[PDB]
Amino acid sequence: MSPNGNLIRMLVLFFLESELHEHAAYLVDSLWESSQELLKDWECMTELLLEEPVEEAMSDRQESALIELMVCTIRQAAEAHPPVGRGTRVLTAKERKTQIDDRNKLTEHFIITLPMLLSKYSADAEKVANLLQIPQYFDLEIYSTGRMEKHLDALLKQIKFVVEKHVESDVLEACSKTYSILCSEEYTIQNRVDIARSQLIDEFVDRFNHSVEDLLQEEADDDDIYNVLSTLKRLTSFHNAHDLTKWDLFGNCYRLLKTGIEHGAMPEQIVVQALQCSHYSILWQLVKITDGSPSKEDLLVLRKTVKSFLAVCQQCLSNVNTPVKEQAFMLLCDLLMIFSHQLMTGGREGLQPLVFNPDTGLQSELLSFVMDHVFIDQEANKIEALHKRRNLLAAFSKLIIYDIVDMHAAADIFKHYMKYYNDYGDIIKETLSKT
Ligand SMILES: CCNc1ccc(C)nn1
Repeated sequence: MSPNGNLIRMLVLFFLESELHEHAAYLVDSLWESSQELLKDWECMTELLLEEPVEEAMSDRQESALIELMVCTIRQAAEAHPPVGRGTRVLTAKERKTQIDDRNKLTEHFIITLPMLLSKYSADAEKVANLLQIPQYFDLEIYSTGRMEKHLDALLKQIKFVVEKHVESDVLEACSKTYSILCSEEYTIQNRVDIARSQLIDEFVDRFNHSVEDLLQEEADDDDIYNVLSTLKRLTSFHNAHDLTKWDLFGNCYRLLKTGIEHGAMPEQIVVQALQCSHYSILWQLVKITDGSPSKEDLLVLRKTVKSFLAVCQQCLSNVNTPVKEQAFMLLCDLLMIFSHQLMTGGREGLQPLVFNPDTGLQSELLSFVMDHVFIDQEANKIEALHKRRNLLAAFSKLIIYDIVDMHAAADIFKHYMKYYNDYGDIIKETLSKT
């Protein structure tokens, strides 16, 4: 009760104070043979997190660590295997028996307790996003079984708060994922979640729409700009895993982008999101068209939409802010690959009118960006920034393989930049091989 609360308080301390375990997931996994009993005392943990002290309280760091540790114990119990990175699969009867029993325990528990955790920590983005990893492990059918409808409502109340309080992409994307989870994994609860969601959305589309109108008609306020971005972010995060086509978001994003080119002064993060949102509208419009049995005009209305958006992305290469360019670029290398001739794979030759081949002028800018923004001259930010430029290239590389840009102009740029490996490589190799 408090004997395990002593052991768990000091386990959080051994994690933080010693750099002997860098990743919580690996620490948990290592103790899991010898200390399963302790690590699945979820009541003990939620207690520590929710109670008020007698003496000695928990510090904001140790609170965070406990939550991260907790989530890893929840995962290891649900999945019944070591975390990704320590893997190697077949269970014994008693192991399989334990898996079910644990899954039941944490579900019943966290259904009750996760809304309370979210409530208490509703403004701590790292913490909130870490807690919202939990419902993916739920035995979701228990929302009927325990007559537990009361706490499904409660989680949904708290998710609605979180999305209303926050703009960080980790938190929002955590909320969206959690909705998808709660939706199409049980009919019993589906209709209930569907409503809280499409209300959540409605309240944000109306807010965004008024903000979009506010911004464009106005000289524009720091608020008019806050309002557009803040709402758009929420909707874009969600638009990835949720089909928001019924609200014509593409139209207003398209205006926002058009204003940013025309008059040249749209704030960078509005432009980036406006793009990403538009792209997700386009993917989802496509998906309904593949799976449906679409007409001549259906295709042609999507075509006009796609060509207007490829145009915007191209023009957005010329935006001063390099984040915009990379987004613009990313979407070009996605879309030119998506609406390539591979769109007539799998007996889908109805889709010919949706195919696009990029023009010379465009291809020359898709080459330009690589010389300008993959291949560049000069802590933690740079190992990260590199993997992105890697991705930008790998995304461009796909276009080159299937001859969607000029493969020869590309490899000429690869020549120009690999020069010193081809002029002095052997020499640098054998030198380094004797030291
Ligand atoms: C037209 C409404 N927008 C405004 C005005 C003034 C301030 C400070 N903020 N926002």
